[PDB]
Amino acid sequence: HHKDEVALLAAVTLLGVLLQAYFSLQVISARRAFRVSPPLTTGPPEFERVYRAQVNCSEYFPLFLATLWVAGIFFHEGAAALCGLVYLFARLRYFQGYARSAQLRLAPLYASARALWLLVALAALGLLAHFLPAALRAALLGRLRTL
Amino acid sequence: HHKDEVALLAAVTLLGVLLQAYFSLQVISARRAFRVSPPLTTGPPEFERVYRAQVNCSEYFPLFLATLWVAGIFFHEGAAALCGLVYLFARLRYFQGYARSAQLRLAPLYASARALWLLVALAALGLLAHFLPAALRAALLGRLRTL
Amino acid sequence: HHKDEVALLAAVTLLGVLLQAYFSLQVISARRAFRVSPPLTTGPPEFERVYRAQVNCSEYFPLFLATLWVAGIFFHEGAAALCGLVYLFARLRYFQGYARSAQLRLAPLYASARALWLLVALAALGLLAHFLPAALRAALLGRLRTL
Ligand SMILES: CCCCCCSC[C@H](NC(=O)CC[C@H]([NH3+])C(=O)O)C(=O)NCC(=O)O
Ligand SMILES: CCCCCCSC[C@H](NC(=O)CC[C@H]([NH3+])C(=O)O)C(=O)NCC(=O)O
Ligand SMILES: CCCCCCSC[C@H](NC(=O)CC[C@H]([NH3+])C(=O)O)C(=O)NCC(=O)O
Ligand SMILES: CCCCCC/C=C/CCCCCCCC(=O)O
Ligand SMILES: CCCCCC/C=C/CCCCCCCC(=O)O
Ligand SMILES: CCCCCC/C=C/CCCCCCCC(=O)O
Ligand code: NI
Repeated sequence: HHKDEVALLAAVTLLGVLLQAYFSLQVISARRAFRVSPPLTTGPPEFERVYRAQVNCSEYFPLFLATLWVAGIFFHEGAAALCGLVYLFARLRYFQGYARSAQLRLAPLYASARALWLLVALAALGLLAHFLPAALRAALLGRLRTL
Repeated sequence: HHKDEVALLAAVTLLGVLLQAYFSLQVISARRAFRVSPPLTTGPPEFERVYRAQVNCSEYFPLFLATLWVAGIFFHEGAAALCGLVYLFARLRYFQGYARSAQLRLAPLYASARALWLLVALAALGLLAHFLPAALRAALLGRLRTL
Repeated sequence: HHKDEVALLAAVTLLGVLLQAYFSLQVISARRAFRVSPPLTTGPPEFERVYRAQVNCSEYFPLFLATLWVAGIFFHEGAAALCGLVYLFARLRYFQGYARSAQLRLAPLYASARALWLLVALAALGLLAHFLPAALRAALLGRLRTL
């Protein structure tokens, strides 16, 4: 089985799902507190901030998953998982901040982006490591060629 | 190949994609019926309900995929696929209900959430089964130690 | 390792992540240019068009990933990757068009949908190829039976 090579990625993934669920329930709770009934996603500022925090997190969640898995498979499982943990924690802080004030969402936002780009960089390096040698070899061989 | 261990997950996944596509085309059709042109996502209640049904389904679709795959790999492929089928059916009913009335979206919504949490629980149990024995052993060994 | 069987899918995936990130930064830039501060996602038409382009791309991005991977695993890795590249290029053109005018988003939109349905069709054929023979055999055997 290849379960062993991906269990941490799977665990972080599940943690991310749980965190998103948490955000969703928080939005339903703001819908009750500030009396906003579906459909319609406009209301008091505090509701709009909670709603909006949830929407942004939802929009970024697939980016996180894709890169987490690519980085974890092509670069290193543990590093990718760590960045994922930091990312998710950063996102929890983003949601809480935004819920209190637009400005307080900002620090954890930046933290979440650094973690996410790190995941990207690891994904990119891992892919580069996979493709670049064969390509260079093929290029040298074609030059060779001469002969 | 590991295709055999994941083909049902892949089939349910594809079914989910198809269902989302269906939702999208239904939104374009409500855009024509109630005369709402892009951008701008406000209009009559019925349009806002169709739009909103589609948006919620879209937001939950990655949660579904992640857990489906984790549950299917770490717990049991068939069970995970079944829950996925129920989930997707529940989501189809959610979209149809919401399209008719906000209140009629509610029963299939609850059905979709139960299926989704079941997927989560299976994912969680499977991950627990993978990590917990090695951890307990390591802990016992460290205690041993004495000696 | 099975890295070799999926590296192109992973590369296209990473490219898609990068493209989404690009869209996000473009939205932040329209937020500055046309003075729209979070929360609140209403403003001048040009902002609403950029915002909306980003939202639609985000909503379709998981559909793309799912089908890309299924098609790439069950049908053919290279074909799936190609369709993915075309899709993503089409999406870049969609975002740029929409940013200039609602009508100019339309041609690349259609291009993106054709590529996406092609991915779907490849996913479907690959799954059909996997499941249909065993099913037919089982059915013939049950007929046999007689005897
Ligand atoms: C992993 C298990 C998931 C747990 C599901 C609990 S239900 C919560 C879910 N809440 C949300 O999506 C919040 C955001 C949503 N965009 C909204 O505006 O209501 C919902 O169905 N909201 C809208 C609705 O009531 O239809
Ligand atoms: C799996 C194959 C997918 C089939 C694609 C068909 S195109 C439909 C697609 N429709 C939607 O996304 C509906 C919801 C969207 N949020 C909206 O408000 O228009 C679209 O491009 N909508 C907005 C637009 O016209 O740009
Ligand atoms: C792969 C690496 C990703 C790079 C991240 C850069 S930050 C950009 C990000 N921008 C967006 O999401 C744009 C769309 C968003 N829906 C919005 O309305 O602001 C954001 O956090 N927007 C809202 C906010 O400022 O909180
Ligand atoms: C859409 C999100 C991305 C999904 C990608 C996951 C696909 C994984 C398939 C290959 C895994 C093979 C085992 C790992 C090999 C290794 O660690 O080198
Ligand atoms: C982002 C969504 C999650 C993607 C996860 C899929 C990754 C799968 C890689 C490993 C698969 C190896 C074969 C299955 C082994 C088994 O059934 O025990
Ligand atoms: C949610 C997005 C879909 C994730 C699916 C990826 C799962 C891949 C697991 C199996 C991969 C095994 C190696 C490939 C085998 C082959 O090419 O035939
Ligand atoms: Ni293998």
